Amino acid sequence: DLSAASHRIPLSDGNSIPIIGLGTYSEPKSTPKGACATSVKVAIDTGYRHIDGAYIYQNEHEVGEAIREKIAEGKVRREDIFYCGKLWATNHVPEMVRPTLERTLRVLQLDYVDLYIIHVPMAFKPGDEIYPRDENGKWLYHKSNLCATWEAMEACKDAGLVKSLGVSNFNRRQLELILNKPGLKHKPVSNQVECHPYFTQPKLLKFCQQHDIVITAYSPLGTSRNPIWVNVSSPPLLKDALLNSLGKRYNKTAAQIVLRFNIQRGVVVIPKSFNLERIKENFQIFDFSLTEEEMKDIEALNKNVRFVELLMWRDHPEYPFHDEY
Ligand SMILES: NC(=O)c1ccc[n+]([C@@H]2O[C@H](COP(=O)([O-])OP(=O)(O)OC[C@H]3O[C@@H](n4cnc5c(N)ncnc54)[C@H](OP(=O)(O)O)[C@@H]3O)[C@@H](O)[C@H]2O)c1
Ligand SMILES: C[C@]12CCC(=O)C[C@H]1CC[C@@H]1[C@@H]2CC[C@]2(C)[C@@H](O)CC[C@@H]12
Ligand SMILES: [Cl-]
Repeated sequence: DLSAASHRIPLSDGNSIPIIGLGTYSEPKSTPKGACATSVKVAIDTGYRHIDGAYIYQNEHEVGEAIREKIAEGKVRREDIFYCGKLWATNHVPEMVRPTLERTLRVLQLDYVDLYIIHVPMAFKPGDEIYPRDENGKWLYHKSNLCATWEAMEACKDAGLVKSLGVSNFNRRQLELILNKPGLKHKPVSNQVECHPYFTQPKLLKFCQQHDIVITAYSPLGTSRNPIWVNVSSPPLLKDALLNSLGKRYNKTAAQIVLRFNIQRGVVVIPKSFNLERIKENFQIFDFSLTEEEMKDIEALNKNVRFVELLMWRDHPEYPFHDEY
């Protein structure tokens, strides 16, 4: 059972993961310096013990600053904090995996990360640009070799630089490539994908559960709805009539309802907020439960439409979203 003080759930490698974490992606341009550090500190003060981040979010040094400050003052021990980092598309070449993880460790100034995941199954041209596009606009797709990339990840765990290994934005067959790998040492313990009531991931969740893989729900609140990259065709998730009606019943916000929905069914949620009140609000989800009837009803909101389509990359051979799941 889950509580504010104790809400870690088992991973297949004997480790465990806090079922709620703080997401840390924020638009580099429109975000004040220090905002991420401040939020991570508030989150830890609030009770979060899981932070989701990525070097390419450009604020990993702020995440590290915050975690180390809280450890230094004795708010938490290192082992009490769960940090997930991500290997980006430009860094899939096996020889680059360990140096890329080591960079993140040096940025955080920590000895290990709790979880390290392949960010997308698509490889891009290695280089100083995380989004490689030629003069004419065309994205530069390096050939993907997921099993080889995974082998390089496994070696990182063998070296003790990371406790658990996972993936993100992987479809069922991409998960199969790895699960069926000849001589596999460490299976993925987690797949981080878009998940929330408008895109509930019914099949992928069942598939993962059968293979003892935990789903981490990114954009669990339906995203910030930034037009530049979000599919704003769907109505804003938080304005949903049913989610709002249930909020009233429990004296909770729509956001609190949607978070409770996913964690109640064993899905890890990583809502992002850099706002003091909302950081606290998102954590207050252990003092009520939804009925099965309500869960069913929230499930039924599924639109099978993604806020996060990444269409500009739909031409890459490993684009994950062509398949049904
Ligand atoms: N693996 C991947 O490919 C991938 C992709 C996307 C995201 N992620 C991860 O998942 C994290 C969360 O997903 P996300 O950032 O895209 O979107 P999200 O967590 O679903 O929602 C973020 C938006 O909701 C607002 N918000 C937060 N709490 C709220 C509340 N209680 N009421 C109303 N609004 C609220 C935030 O604004 P404020 O900050 O002002 O509160 C922000 O604009 C990301 O930060 C990142 O760590 C991973
Ligand atoms: C979706 C997403 C995917 C990759 C990531 O980690 C961040 C996220 C939000 C920012 C997006 C990016 C894909 C590429 C862009 C759409 C860039 O072209 C401008 C903003 C970028
Ligand atoms: Cl990276």
